[PDB]
Amino acid sequence: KNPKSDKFKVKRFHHIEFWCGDATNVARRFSWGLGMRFSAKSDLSTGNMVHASYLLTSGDLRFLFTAPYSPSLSAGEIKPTTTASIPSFDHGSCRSFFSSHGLGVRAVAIEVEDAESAFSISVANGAIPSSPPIVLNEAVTIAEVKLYGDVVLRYVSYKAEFLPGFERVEDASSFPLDYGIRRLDHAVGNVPELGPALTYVAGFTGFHQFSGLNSAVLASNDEMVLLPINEPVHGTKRKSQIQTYLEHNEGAGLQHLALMSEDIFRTLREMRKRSSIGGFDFMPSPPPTYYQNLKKRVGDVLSDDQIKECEELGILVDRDDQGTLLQIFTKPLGDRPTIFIEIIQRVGCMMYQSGGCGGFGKGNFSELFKSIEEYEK
Amino acid sequence: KNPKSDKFKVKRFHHIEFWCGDATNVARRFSWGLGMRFSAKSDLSTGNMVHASYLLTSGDLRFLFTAPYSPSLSAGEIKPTTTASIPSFDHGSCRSFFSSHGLGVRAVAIEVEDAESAFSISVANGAIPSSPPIVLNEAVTIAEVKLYGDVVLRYVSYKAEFLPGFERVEDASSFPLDYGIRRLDHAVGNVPELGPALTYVAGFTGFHQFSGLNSAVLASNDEMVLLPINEPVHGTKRKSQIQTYLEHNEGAGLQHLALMSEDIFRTLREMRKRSSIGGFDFMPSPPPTYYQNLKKRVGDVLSDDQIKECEELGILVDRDDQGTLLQIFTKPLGDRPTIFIEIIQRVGCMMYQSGGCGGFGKGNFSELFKSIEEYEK
Ligand SMILES: CC(C)=CCN1C(=O)CSc2ccc(C(=O)C3=C(O)CCCC3=O)cc21
Ligand SMILES: CC(C)=CCN1C(=O)CSc2ccc(C(=O)C3=C(O)CCCC3=O)cc21
Ligand SMILES: [Co+2]
Ligand SMILES: [Co+2]
Repeated sequence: KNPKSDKFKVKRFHHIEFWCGDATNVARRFSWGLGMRFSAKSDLSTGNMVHASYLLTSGDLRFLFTAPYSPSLSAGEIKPTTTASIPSFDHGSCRSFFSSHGLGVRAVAIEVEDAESAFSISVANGAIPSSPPIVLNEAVTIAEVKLYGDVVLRYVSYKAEFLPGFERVEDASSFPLDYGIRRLDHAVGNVPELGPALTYVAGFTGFHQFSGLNSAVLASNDEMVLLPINEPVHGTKRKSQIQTYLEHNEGAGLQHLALMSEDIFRTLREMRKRSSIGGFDFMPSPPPTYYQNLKKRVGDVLSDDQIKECEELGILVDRDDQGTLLQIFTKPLGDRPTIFIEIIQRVGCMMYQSGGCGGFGKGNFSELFKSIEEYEK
Repeated sequence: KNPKSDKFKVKRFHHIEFWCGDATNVARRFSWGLGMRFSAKSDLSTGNMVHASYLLTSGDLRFLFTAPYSPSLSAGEIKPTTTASIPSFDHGSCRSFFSSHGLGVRAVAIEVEDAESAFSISVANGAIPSSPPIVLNEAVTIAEVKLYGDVVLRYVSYKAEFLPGFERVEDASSFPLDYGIRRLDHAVGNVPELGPALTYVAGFTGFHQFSGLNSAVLASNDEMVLLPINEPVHGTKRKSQIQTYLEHNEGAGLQHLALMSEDIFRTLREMRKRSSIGGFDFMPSPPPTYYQNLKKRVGDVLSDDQIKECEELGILVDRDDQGTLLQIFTKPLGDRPTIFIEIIQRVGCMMYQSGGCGGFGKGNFSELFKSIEEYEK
């Protein structure tokens, strides 16, 4: 049952904004390691005395990296006169956020028909306001509400590139890197209690519901905005990875971004080539027993040679009644064992492909326990 | 005149420690962009609950990158029980430092015969103490005094790899990157007033003295520890780049690290190939007039083909009475227009090569003004 109960018209994931200590170095690392392109900037060179913000792009995926300058550069300004390109920015909030959680996602940003209506409707249905609707250069409206922890859901709407006050970087400083990543598939939040977190977000949005954790997934009408949310399952054998997150993150926050790749084989080859020269490390591979068993589960979908490629790259494979999902997980993206990244590609549900085709991999919890189980042998 | 008036036995530059928001991402960026090797770590995986520290190595050059974890991980510890591998570390100091100056150098570290004697003698000659002498695992003594701003001069001495509590990373996570950089040549500080800064550092060390600034250089007995210090020259046409530093840095701090390369041509080729894919940008090239004139200044030293290579890479060339210096400068290393890096190679003063052979490039201020001067033409 898809009740399509959204309370305002949501379109797509628009961007993810990281709050940094130093935006430059995270942006350069992420660019090289994910093959994302340096496409826009707002900083000193464009007259922003408040924050440094650098946008990376791959396909439809937009990663924004932001850090505060010294307040002494903008102590004279007031909000009416600000040189900030992003009006919700605040030195104190950014410094507090970062020193509390370390590097991670401040904003999950979705495009909507009308940011102002979306904010108003959201607040009227219980959303905590974070930044009111502000209109940028008669062209873009942006507003923010609290999602979970210090992560805000940012609404973005356009009259008719990224934001006013941002510049395009010309092709010379912009190396056309591309490892095949094309859009944001879903963003996952870790929370102390699932129940209330769900009730809060589905309450103001209208989104419907799509070892060591329970998890539910909230989705927009066409199910292209997918927001899973985890809670820890306490008391079990191995410590819950969700609780580990909450302890190292200092509370709730975004756990991982799933990035869709048009060719997860090329993406993972390119990313793995670069792991140890500035890129991202991947999580430990599953035992070969997992790939032996892959023929039984997915034989009618991937050839032996394709499945062979999966085991070279450590790619995981799940499937449900509608479709089949390929996935792999990076090790943490920075100092703390908190936020990480998933690479996914989905096979099926063709009509365009329906969002979430094949699920999110919960079968792979089971397939991995049993995987080692025989591997031990 | 070299009075060799050091007050304690100094050996070599030992390492440079960056204080980060996120040590991982700076360390990965610096590794790829400078071709430095991931050689040691102290962090959660080695039982440090206090800070994350990652050591990069190229030749004798050691870059250390450190960031604080959440205090909630070590709130139970006290200094006697600390899991920190670096005893001078302090969450509050690191967070304060970084939120004040942004990414930059916390510690210029030199090896000495006896860190404790060096600290004691230094304090008795006016040094401000920052961290007392602490002995690590009956093997290493480390102590810190204030150098300028929030930059400390760290003394390091060994009974007989980097530090106790650090692990070597095994060759698999350690890609043997190498672009030819071999040791730290000098570290330069920007200060509001040169006079008092000089008097303070030469006072406690015994080091002797070797447009828009005045600058003097302090040096150890064998002149292998070189510590230049700049002050702004106010009132001139173009704004002083030193004052710009002080305003964006929130006061005094380290301006640049000069890294000696055994083959500055290979280094700069490798670095430039990577500028726009995660590496470092370089400062604007000088006009060809500069390279036309190079034959007149340095014709008896570099061939036409070698000089040709210089103009491909934007390498600058200076020389004094003793030797000849090749140099180039990176754009800032992070968000703020503060700290940058110089690549140098020195020709001459062979006896081993004497430190500082050929100077530091002050002639190149003159050669560049006159360079454009005709270039404009
Ligand atoms: C990297 C770490 C520490 C854990 C991640 N992880 C694995 O390591 C191997 S199995 C695995 C299977 C699925 C997922 C996943 O993406 C998902 C959730 O689990 C909740 C529902 C929504 C959702 O998106 C993550 C997995
Ligand atoms: C990148 C920026 C903004 C300025 C740097 N710079 C140039 O840009 C071109 S000329 C130039 C020549 C020499 C030096 C230098 O290294 C030096 C000092 O100046 C003081 C004495 C000690 C010392 O080490 C730096 C230069
Ligand atoms: Co997922
Ligand atoms: Co220099």
